Amino acid sequence: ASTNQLQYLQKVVLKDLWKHSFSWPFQRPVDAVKLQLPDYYTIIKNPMDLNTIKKRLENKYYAKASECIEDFNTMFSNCYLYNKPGDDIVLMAQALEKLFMQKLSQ
Amino acid sequence: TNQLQYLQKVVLKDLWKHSFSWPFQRPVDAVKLQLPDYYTIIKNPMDLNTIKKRLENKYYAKASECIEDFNTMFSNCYLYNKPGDDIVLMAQALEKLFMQKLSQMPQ
Repeated sequence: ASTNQLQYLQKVVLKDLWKHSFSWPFQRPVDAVKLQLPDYYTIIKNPMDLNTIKKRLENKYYAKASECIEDFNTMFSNCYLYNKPGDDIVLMAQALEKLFMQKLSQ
Repeated sequence: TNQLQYLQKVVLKDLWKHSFSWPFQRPVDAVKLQLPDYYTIIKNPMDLNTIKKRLENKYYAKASECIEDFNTMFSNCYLYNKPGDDIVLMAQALEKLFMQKLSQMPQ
């Protein structure tokens, strides 16, 4: 049905994004204090990192993989909204977004 | 004369659009990246935007001056960093290209 797609995202995509050289600013929750950003959690109403995907797949929380992609994009869009064009964090995102989009197989 | 156009329209054009070229296009902010003693080690920092402006502003008198500015950039990175640091596998993969696109240069 629509659930063969859903473990593709777990066993292929998420695990291919995790071992990417750029995925470490997005692995865990943004530590707003140690990064001198005292607004990230007042600005971002939907904080999303990679470890939280991992667990909603482990937890089988996503019904219909549509719901799951939405969060992958939320993680890149969270980035683009907060930051600005050119920032190094943004070009790291624009290249993860690129590999993620390349995994349009099943 | 002739060659300086080539470095604009071929070498720099192709290097700029590579997947790895972006950490070399603008000055490194070692304050933020937390790189100790960066601009103390690197006497002469180099970015690709500077090679862009120098070719647009026609400051180079000879392609030699330009080619060294490229190598200054690569070598600058090899000095500060380890071999095997991801930034260096990037830098190396570029010089491999830089050298290919140079072996097809006119006279």
